[PDB]
Amino acid sequence: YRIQKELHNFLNNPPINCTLDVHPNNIRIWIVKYVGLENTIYANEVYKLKIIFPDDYPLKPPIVYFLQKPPKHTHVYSNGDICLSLLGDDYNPSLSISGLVLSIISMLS
Repeated sequence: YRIQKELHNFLNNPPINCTLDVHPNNIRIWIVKYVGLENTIYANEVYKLKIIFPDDYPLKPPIVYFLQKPPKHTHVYSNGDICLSLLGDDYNPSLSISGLVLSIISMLS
């Protein structure tokens, strides 16, 4: 139910330079494509973010990581995992997925 609300929000208000795909056989998995913003070190490079909604979503945060190859960044591990407080300790269950992705893009930029 909350996933459908987020889907509307994301499609209607997608983060800058992002487009959405969803898994055809799993309503709980999204793949976000980000094209690196001009005037940042990732300009024109394509990165893909996998988003998994756990069974306890939204009280439990979505799991979010970059597909291979991930952007080279201090807060992105070789396996694409992301070190970001909003996804962990500072998670608020009212966070929109669109805003989560925009915060990642901000972190990268």
